[PDB]
Amino acid sequence: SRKKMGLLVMAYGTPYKEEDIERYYTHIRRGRKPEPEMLQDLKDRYEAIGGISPLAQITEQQAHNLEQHLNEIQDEITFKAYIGLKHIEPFIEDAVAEMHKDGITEAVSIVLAPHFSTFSVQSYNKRAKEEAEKLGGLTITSVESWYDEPKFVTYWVDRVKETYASMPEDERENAMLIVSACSLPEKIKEFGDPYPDQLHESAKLIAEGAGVSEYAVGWQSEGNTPDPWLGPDVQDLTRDLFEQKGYQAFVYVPVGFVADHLEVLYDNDYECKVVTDDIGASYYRPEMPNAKPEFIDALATVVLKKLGR
Repeated sequence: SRKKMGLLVMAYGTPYKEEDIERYYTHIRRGRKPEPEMLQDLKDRYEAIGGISPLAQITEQQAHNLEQHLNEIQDEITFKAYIGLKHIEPFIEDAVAEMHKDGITEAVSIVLAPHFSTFSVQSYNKRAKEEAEKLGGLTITSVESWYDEPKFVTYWVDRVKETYASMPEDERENAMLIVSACSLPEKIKEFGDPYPDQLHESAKLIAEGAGVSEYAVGWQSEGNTPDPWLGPDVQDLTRDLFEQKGYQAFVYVPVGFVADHLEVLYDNDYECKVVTDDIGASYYRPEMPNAKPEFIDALATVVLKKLGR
């Protein structure tokens, strides 16, 4: 009695083992293979954050718990998850072709990044649909943004509340909340990309929910191209904020990310930590959503809402 639907879960992608780093970054660098020194630096970074293998496992866990959870909370549809990545197989095109081969005719997609952007989400979505259209007999409704889903906001609000609650009294009264997302070229402003505004909206929502009056918006993990990227970078923001008001503790909420990947374990837990340690403030960075039940339910709701259910 259930209708069969494909669940297309897309993400940036992560290497599966150390030997994948080269091709992973070459693909990210659009064909430019990292020099030996960079390659070694990269390996060291991954090793320092606890190894690579756990990383890719997270996306897989998220896709499968989501699939099982959606299949459990409603009884009209039976979902089958398919992972489509941007920088490593299984690629988006691959995930779609396989859905087509398994007989899927109807699908719903969602990108494992809460804020819409012309650079990523729109691109992932456009590519998934074009492949489908190329194969035929398969349609896809795509979620474009979900940073505003209440369950998702509540997840970060409560993690923030716990973090501040755990702080000493003097730290609780002199802390700064830095909410961030992956940086992108400023040029996206040319198309009226709402990415920046959406991140600011995420920050306002989480801070308001958590009762935090002092907070700021920053960006991190930008790439390296001649064209200016969205700023300020979380590193400069932290030091700048400290130099002007002397906060004793910084709370980092990389709302743009959904799992324990390199951008959070290193770019936050290491790079921002270097700065807070340097200035003498306390470093705090709440648990990322990953595959926790609360997160999965929020995503399930996002998908069901998209389908009018």
